[PDB]
Amino acid sequence: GSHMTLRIRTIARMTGIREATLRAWERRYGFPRPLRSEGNNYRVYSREEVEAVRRVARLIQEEGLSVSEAIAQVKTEPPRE
Repeated sequence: GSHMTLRIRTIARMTGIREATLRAWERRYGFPRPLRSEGNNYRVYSREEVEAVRRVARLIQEEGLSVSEAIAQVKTEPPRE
């Protein structure tokens, strides 16, 4: 009982071009935050990270500042279903 967790490989798959930004963020801020599980070369992630990330990534196609902006935004405005 709980949602399917996937890897940055899946999050990147959305357009590929994000992977340069996803791997950057790993050292640039830590978003999406790797869930505390198995995987060394690969990290695990939920749909709640993907929701924000998939937004941030498309937001980056509008200006790119959304790297720091939409991260700092989702840090101050966390998700709630």
